Amino acid sequence: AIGPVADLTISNGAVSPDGFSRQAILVNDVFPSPLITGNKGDRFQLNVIDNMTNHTMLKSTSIHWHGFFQHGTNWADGPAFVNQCPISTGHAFLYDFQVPDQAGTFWYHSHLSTQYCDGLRGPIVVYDPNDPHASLYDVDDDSTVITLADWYHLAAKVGAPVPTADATLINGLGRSAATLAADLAVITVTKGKRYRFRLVSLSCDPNYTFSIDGHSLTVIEADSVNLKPHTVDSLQIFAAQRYSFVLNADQDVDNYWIRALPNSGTQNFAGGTNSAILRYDGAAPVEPTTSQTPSTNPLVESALTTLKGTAAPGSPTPGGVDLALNMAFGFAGGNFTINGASFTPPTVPVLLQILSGAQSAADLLPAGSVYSLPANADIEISLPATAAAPGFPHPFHLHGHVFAVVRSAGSSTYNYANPVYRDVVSTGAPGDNVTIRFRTDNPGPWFLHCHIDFHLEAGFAVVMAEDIPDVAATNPVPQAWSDLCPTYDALSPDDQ
Ligand SMILES: *[C@@H]1O[C@H](CO)[C@@H](O[C@@H]2O[C@H](CO)[C@@H](O)[C@H](O)[C@H]2NC(C)=O)[C@H](O)[C@H]1NC(C)=O
Ligand SMILES: *[C@@H]1O[C@H](CO)[C@@H](O[C@@H]2O[C@H](CO)[C@@H](O)[C@H](O)[C@H]2NC(C)=O)[C@H](O)[C@H]1NC(C)=O
Ligand SMILES: [Cu+2]
Ligand SMILES: [Cu+2]
Ligand SMILES: [Cu+2]
Ligand SMILES: [Cu+2]
Repeated sequence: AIGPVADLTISNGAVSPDGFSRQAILVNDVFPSPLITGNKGDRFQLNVIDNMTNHTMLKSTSIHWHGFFQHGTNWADGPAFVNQCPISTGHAFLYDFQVPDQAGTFWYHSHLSTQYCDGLRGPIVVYDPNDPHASLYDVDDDSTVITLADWYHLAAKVGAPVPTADATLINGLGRSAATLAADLAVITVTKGKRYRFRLVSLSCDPNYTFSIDGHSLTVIEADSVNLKPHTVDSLQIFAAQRYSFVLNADQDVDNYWIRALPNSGTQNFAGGTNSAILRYDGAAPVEPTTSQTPSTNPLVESALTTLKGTAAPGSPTPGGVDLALNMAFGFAGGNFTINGASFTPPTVPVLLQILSGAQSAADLLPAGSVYSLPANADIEISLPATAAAPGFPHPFHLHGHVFAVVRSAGSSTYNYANPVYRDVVSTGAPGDNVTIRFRTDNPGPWFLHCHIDFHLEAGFAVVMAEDIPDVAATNPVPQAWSDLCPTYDALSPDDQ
């Protein structure tokens, strides 16, 4: 409902999405943050005007447009101290980029520290006027976007380092243990119509097992990649993932519970927690009293495939690529490690280090955390789960790319012929060996990290410095970008 050219003014104020009042982050004076839309191929010009005054939730900011490749615009990707210095308070900064060849469901969020958990995070839809699945539904609009989010009554830097959520929010509304009469979100449908619901996880931490009483869900898109339609009666969505599903509203006129069970915190639906309302036109304005039936056809990621049936890059055998890397997870001194290194943000953003003459992974900071990738090549990365990295299952995200999930969590098999492609994948439980492949078609430094935001904060990330020799020529930067670091570095600490 705004975009693709729009101002996004960021400020602080009180919100009460679960009927408990707390300070948080507002975007264009609202919470939850507003939906942005455009069409396939559009240029997006989003002018981020930072007016925040609260240092505990951070006065500075930086925005990632999650799922967008940013080819030629690596300076606009978002991550603080990888692709830019943060925008300073009392300043604005224009993200100006295009989205060739992409359409689906995305989202934006702060990518500075754990700031998005304090409320800067909203959905984005990029519509396809020739969507291959358009004929499966009648309604696809602002009222078919469903967000899931975790909410905490203490701020990200006020509560525990890995806190437990006080409420799940669905479209920005939900109940906690103490606010059992708080307003629930309502999603309205008309009997006889078919809906493209675009489900996006804005979570900082928990994954949700999502279902709607009485209704099956036909999944047709995962993380902005078109799928062959695949009907399920429930699905598990990890932080930062998206699915589109068609719901055919062909049940009796009634209210039905929409359920989103987290894997930690309150794990039941007593008093309508973890829930929202699917309301048919004509039904009474009351809560559902429908019953959950056991899921006997849950989404299984290894059973999903792309609409085109695209092979994984490379040849069908392990190590069948130009470069194979394994990421060994661990945890010590309160920090996560990958291959023995913990990510600390460097003071010079990784992109600026490359523009300033850094040539190799060994040159780039932080030391031990940066991997050089060859240009125009195929890559395979395995991310084996281990109890040495507490808080599994960890959902890893690769910026600047979609990847083929050749091996999924909970599966023993490898699929090179027709695997799902996506951009956030659960790395599963000890014994799994989640393995992805992608092509280096996009020069620039790109983050690869756990999307549980509290774990990224604790160092659980690396940077893929893809095609270093071509980064500068491929990504010419605007002078407003070049002015971010001197403005930020001049702040005193209390103004950060
Ligand atoms: C800045 O934001 C923080 C975090 O939201 C606010 O922190 C609150 O601090 C009070 C007073 O100490 C506590 O009782 C609350 O529990 C805190 N809230 C949260 C959500 O953790 C702080 O009040 C904000 N500053 C201003 C001026 O509003
Ligand atoms: C996860 O899979 C990776 C990739 O197959 C395994 O690492 C390979 O292990 C074999 C057997 O030691 C070596 O020959 C290769 O050199 C390794 N490849 C890389 C790129 O390092 C890894 O051992 C698997 N981990 C688990 C727990 O199954
Ligand atoms: Cu993200
Ligand atoms: Cu991302
Ligand atoms: Cu994690
Ligand atoms: Cu990221």
